[PDB]
Amino acid sequence: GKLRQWLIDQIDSGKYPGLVWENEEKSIFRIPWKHAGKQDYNREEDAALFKAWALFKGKFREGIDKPDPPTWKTRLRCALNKSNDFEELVERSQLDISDPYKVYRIVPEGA
Amino acid sequence: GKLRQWLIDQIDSGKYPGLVWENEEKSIFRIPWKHAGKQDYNREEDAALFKAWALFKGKFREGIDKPDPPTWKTRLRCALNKSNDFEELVERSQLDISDPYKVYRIVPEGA
DNA sequence: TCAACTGAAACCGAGAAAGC
DNA sequence: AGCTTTCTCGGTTTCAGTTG
Repeated sequence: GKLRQWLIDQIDSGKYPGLVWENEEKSIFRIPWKHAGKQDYNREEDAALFKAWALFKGKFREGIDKPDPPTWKTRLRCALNKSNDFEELVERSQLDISDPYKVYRIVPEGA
Repeated sequence: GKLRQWLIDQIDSGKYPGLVWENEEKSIFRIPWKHAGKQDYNREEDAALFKAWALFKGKFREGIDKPDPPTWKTRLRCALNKSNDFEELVERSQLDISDPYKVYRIVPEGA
């Protein structure tokens, strides 16, 4: 399973604005989640994390495949949904604000 | 897939005035479609089918959610649009009359 | 004026399928 | 094999834009 450490690395990297830890224990984080239809939407910035997952897993090849941010978003979402390593704290997510984000908890390796 | 048999059941039920079959083969039907801004509009009657779909899918809970007929209508419209089981006969729909309705064909499961 | 309405497209959870 | 990520499906939600 690559998702757990890859995502932890992405947050720890500080390369994705808004992809940040919410506590110092590094067990809860925010992941920017902007709807791709908004005017506010900028693919280069708002799709960067989804694309990186597609690039990292080889499901998209720069220069060869047509860019498809909607598909990229679905892949990371479904991976998070089915992952036993991550749990959305849905009551804490902020999808209705100008810079929307979902909140995820990282499950301890024992549960 | 729940919409096809659910809607057939609603028509067959006869509980929704104006929600009726257009032939005896039960392959074409009418769905009352009154604009919610009209004075003629009665929520309890004109939104009953839309509400029933929202209740059936758990998208509206009495005691939890505020009544919102426009959302109920949008939900059923978009589902009909996207479903391969139903096709609007737009030339037969009557949106310009005092009791407006849309006409739908039910596509055979073989197509 | 603005609530309701719209097609199109983006989005969604879940189970099957695919992949390690 | 058993685990993790992806594909498929049947709707749902949101978008800019229109309508009554």
